[PDB]
Amino acid sequence: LFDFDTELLRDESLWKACKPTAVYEKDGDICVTVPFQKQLLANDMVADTAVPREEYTLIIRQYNIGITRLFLGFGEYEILFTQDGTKRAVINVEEPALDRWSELLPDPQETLDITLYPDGKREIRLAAYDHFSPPRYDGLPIAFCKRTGKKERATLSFESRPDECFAGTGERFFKMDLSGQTLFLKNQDGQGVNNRRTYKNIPFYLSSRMYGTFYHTCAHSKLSLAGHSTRSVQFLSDQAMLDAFVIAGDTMEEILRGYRDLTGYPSMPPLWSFGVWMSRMTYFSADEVNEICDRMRAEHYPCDVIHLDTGWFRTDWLCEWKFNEERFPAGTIDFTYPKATEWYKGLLKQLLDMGVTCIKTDFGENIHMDAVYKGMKPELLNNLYALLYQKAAYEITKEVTGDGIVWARAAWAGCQRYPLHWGGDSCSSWDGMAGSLKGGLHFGLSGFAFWSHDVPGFHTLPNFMNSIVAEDVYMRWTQFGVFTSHIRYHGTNKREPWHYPAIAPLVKKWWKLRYSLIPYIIEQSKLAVESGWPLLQALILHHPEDKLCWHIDDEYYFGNDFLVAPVMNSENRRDIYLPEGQWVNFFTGERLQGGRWLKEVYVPLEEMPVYVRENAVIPIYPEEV
Repeated sequence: LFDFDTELLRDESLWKACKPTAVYEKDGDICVTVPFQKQLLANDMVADTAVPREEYTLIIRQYNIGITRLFLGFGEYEILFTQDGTKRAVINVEEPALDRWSELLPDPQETLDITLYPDGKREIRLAAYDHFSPPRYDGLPIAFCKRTGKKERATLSFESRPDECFAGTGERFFKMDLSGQTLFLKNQDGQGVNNRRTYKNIPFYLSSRMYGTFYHTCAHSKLSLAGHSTRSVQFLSDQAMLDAFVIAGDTMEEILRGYRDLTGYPSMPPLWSFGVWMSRMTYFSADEVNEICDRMRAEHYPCDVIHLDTGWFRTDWLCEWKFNEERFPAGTIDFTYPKATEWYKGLLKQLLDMGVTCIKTDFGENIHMDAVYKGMKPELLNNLYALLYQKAAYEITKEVTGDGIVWARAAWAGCQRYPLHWGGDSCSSWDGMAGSLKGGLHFGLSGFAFWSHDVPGFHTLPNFMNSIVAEDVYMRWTQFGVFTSHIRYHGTNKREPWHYPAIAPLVKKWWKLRYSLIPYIIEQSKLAVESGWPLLQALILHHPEDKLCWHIDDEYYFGNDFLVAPVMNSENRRDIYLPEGQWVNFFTGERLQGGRWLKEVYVPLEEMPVYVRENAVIPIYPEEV
């Protein structure tokens, strides 16, 4: 992960952390440890003694709600008791003796051993002994690198057990458990929803040992979640600055709730945002949209939003507000330039004055890395950009609208303040459906509340723009879509129901359901905006002590009372795991026993597997609209 070598003739060196040469407080009741960091002799791995060792201060800060902030500015930036003790950490009193009968191998170098007990009952400690013989280290608890005198690539590592499982890190399109994945925490255009290119990175993971870690960074980063070492969660930042928040909890919702405490809570999206969104890449004419609008109503298709994409300008994908020749209704922007921000806020201001109520803040995963911005260096602004980017259009939108709403595709830590964020460009296939769902689940487990996805998948295969969607996929995504925070029909080709007969009747009945459930969605979200919960919730948020659930990415909770296990098949059959509970089918009130498997269940095309708890009480609008 520390990398390094090409072909191993670069001015670069690694500086390992050692036993603290002093520990003290504070003076803010924040203990500060000064560990020596000595260079190693250029891989791998012996100590280089021609060069002295460099001390830096590890200041540790405890917080009112079971959070422990590890910090180490290096240069550059800026037993343990809780006045109640309640211990919170233990730096190691060494003397690791011993016995001795050789010989072949020398004593290992000294390492920085610390354990952390945020809630006084956790047990997350630094990977201070992840090595073989002294020449072979597959993990470093703390360490950094120099590149031609320039300091960089600081690394923090924790220990993990064999059976530990992880989640979060943003909208990661992989399975429930990420326990061999080394992640490039670096936002990218995914160009699909089934690979490692990731639209929304977040320096945050959850653990089955029931803690979280927020890495307060916005530099390009690596996060091996037991990927390289089978014993280590390893973080890497290019920045040479460690600021790690360690969040304990007794429920997963506690941990997420504290994450929000640190980085902001989501606002409540407006009521109109919860109705269905029709869209396409792209409409052009006004009469084009008018005909569609007028007919959904005529046909009684309960729809709330029409979106206008890459084609309401003079020329399609050529943005410039302006707004085409339909009459009535290159360079990156420097959001570190508190002026250009008012200018971009200026552009949105015209559009908002007209009647538009939301803005699609597409892109922002990449920036012109070969430019000079009026603030941070490109290598730092890039990931933070989705925050600044979406903050501006959110802020301005609220100033005019009175509503904080943004439709955003990129994200970083802090972007959960500004609802909402959609699943990207998924493939209209069962792989995009399942891949997309993975995304929303890790996204809900990364401090967000409101997540969406293009229905039914963004693009068809093969032939991005000209293939057929397949009613099969359509209907089963529409279902999945209804039971998600936001529902939006969008993509490369016609999305309107009347283009998919024989399903179009049902699609209409399934839009009528969406409106019959708006109240329930609102009440759950009104609770979400105030807590660590998401609308789309992995089963571990309710069942963290059930091992199966840490491996289910095909089922989920919608709100607090709804279990969703979607059919992502053409064969129209699937298996469903009911977790602990007395369960009731939402469409066929069938009392389902317990915490067991429903095997080879046939689901008709008209129906999705949906369950409520025996009892429960779920709002609904009993009248069409």
